[PDB]
Amino acid sequence: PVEEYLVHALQGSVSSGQAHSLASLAKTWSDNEGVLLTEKLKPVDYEYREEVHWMTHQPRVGRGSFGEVHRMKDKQTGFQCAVKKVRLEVFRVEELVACAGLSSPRIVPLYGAVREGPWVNIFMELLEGGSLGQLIKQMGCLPEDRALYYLGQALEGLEYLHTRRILHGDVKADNVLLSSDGSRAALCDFGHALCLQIPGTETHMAPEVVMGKPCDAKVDIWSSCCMMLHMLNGCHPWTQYFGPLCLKIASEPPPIREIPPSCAPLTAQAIQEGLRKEPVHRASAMELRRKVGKALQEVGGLKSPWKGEYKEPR
Ligand SMILES: C[C@@](O)(C#Cc1ccc2c(c1)N(c1nc(N)ncc1Cl)CC2)c1nccs1
Repeated sequence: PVEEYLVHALQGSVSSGQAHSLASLAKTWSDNEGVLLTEKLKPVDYEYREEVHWMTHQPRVGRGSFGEVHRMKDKQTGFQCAVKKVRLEVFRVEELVACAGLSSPRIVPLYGAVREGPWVNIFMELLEGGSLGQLIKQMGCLPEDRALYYLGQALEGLEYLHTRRILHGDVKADNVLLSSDGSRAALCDFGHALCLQIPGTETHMAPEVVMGKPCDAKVDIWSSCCMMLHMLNGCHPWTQYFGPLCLKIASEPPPIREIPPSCAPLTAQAIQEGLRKEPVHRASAMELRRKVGKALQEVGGLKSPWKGEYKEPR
């Protein structure tokens, strides 16, 4: 009714506004329009067009699975951030709706979203430490205490999301970004998200996902523990032993055989409680974050350097 009227006032234009206005407009995304949420990205005469009001980094390099994430500059403000390009035809409303208006240290801030032609350009804080995925490739694999430290932070983000009945849907190293000193980790990429009451990465898929069963917040927990194994071992679960990986996840025992023997007992225990095949038996974000918290205390806290020495994968 009035929502109809607000939406009309937003269509056809790029404006500065609040998270709720971006959500409402987003819903119409199944021509240059959208909403910018920070003072640092500013429309000019109803517009925000690539290579006119904003420009991506000089020689076009990119991050993400599809090389779709870029460093960018507002031409007027000079402010630097990041953009994820999503194809309009494939844009999921939920990537913005389950995202806009959140505010947590453990979740990457949304800066706005603008439609231009066949593109939905989603803007966000540029996290300069890169992704946890890049770190793992750089370092070979992570020390136990660093792995726990980041797993806890990811879990705090999941706590925050789960309380709001948002499923992340693709929890993994590649989707955990780091500040420039490595001390702050945050969840990004809500391209797979779903609001509770296009699938994630196959290796990190929970059995109930793979089997087509009913899914809740607990899927994120399983994914996060697969990510933990990725951190410790320097490779995804199921890689070493296995054919289509989605068949083995359903039938086979959880990949707890991949917990390194070197890990401390409570680290091992925690990964096991997050890798229970049945969701009822699997730990919640709150439960697991607490365990992982003491797990990190049990190995003397965070001590190892963020970029220490290389360590060979398994
Ligand atoms: C739009 C969104 O769905 C996203 C995203 C997204 C997806 C993949 C990748 C990134 C980002 N990356 C980075 N992204 C930033 N910002 N800085 C540094 C990096 Cl290395 C690399 C890989 C959002 N996620 C969270 C709030 S909006």
